[PDB]
Amino acid sequence: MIWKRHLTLDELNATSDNTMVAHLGIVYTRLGDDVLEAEMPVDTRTHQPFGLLHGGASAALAETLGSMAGFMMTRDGQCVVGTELNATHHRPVSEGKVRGVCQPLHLGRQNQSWEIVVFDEQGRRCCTCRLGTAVLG
Amino acid sequence: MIWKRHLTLDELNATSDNTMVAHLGIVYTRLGDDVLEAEMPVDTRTHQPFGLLHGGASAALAETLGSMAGFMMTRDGQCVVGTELNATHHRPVSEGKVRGVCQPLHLGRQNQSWEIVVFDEQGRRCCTCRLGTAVLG
Ligand SMILES: CC(C)(COP(=O)(O)OP(=O)(O)OC[C@H]1O[C@@H](n2cnc3c(N)ncnc32)[C@H](O)[C@@H]1OP(=O)(O)O)[C@@H](O)C(=O)NCCC(=O)NCCSCC(=O)c1ccc(O)cc1O
Ligand SMILES: CC(C)(COP(=O)(O)OP(=O)(O)OC[C@H]1O[C@@H](n2cnc3c(N)ncnc32)[C@H](O)[C@@H]1OP(=O)(O)O)[C@@H](O)C(=O)NCCC(=O)NCCSCC(=O)c1ccc(O)cc1O
Repeated sequence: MIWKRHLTLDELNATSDNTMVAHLGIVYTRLGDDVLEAEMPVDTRTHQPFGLLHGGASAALAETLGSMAGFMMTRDGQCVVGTELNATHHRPVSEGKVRGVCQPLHLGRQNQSWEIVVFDEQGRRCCTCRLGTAVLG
Repeated sequence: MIWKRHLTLDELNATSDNTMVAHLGIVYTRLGDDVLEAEMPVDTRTHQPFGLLHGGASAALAETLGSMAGFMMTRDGQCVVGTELNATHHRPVSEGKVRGVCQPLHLGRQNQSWEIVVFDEQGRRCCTCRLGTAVLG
């Protein structure tokens, strides 16, 4: 696979401890050869004042996924940090939960780029994001 | 002021009820003639696994501010939605609060562009964001 670090879903959902990831109901749901996935609830934790999925929640979901993916691409003595994020909101989400699908675009030695697409519970694309990360040391 | 809607901090902080805005502990601290500002905690609620401020938290604060600012430029009936978000993470923050400052770059009839700068307690710029919005109809 692509990953340098080999971790289980249980282990991934364990780093979440008392952070924003956990705080937002984000759960890592799949780890494939070259893809990381997570789901996140659409309720009062992730709402904006009109009752729709807060665009900021999709963003945070994307930075989470890209960073964790970045982390699993590093050797034992390295850190990975999100440096650059962008996101396009195509469709509102009023109900259910969303799934984020993160895949590599560029896996460099000093920095990387990740794609994260966010789907609603009908598999409809609602948000496209890209995260650039920095590998340190 | 420039806002179509004459609201108050109290009015603004009331909209946060039962949303992601309240969940992240974000509170609007300044409503100026042409500036909106909110503060957000850097604690477990907004941390990432290294005990630093989660980049997605800064993003969520930015989208909150830009959207709220954008609503306040709408005549009754109209709605405002965030469409494009970008964010550059310049500096880590680990404790205290951060402050988001939102100002208009371009106020058009169907499209708006907002700048949100996020500062740490020393007043250093930690994150720069831009939010595109859509007015309808
Ligand atoms: C590391 C850089 C990218 C480059 O550094 P630069 O170009 O040389 O800039 P300078 O070094 O010259 O000065 C900067 C200041 O920073 C300090 N510092 C210094 N060196 C280092 C270092 N090696 N490492 C760290 N800090 C360093 C110094 O105090 C220095 O201050 P000054 O003394 O100069 O006043 C830097 O811009 C940065 O840390 N951005 C923060 C982005 C961020 O936090 N994003 C969100 C969090 S990560 C994603 C996430 O949420 C996530 C992760 C995992 C997961 O599973 C799930 C998740 O969701
Ligand atoms: C409004 C657009 C910008 C126009 O694009 P377009 O040219 O019209 O494209 P289409 O019409 O062809 O798309 C059609 C499909 O999507 C729909 N559709 C369209 N209009 C509506 C509608 N009014 N209602 C429902 N659906 C609509 C239809 O369902 C339709 O279904 P289909 O027929 O396809 O089956 C659009 O890109 C959009 O809504 N993006 C979502 C952004 C977002 O969710 N941001 C995050 C939340 S807001 C910020 C925030 O967090 C925040 C705010 C305030 C605050 O105080 C604090 C805060 O933090």
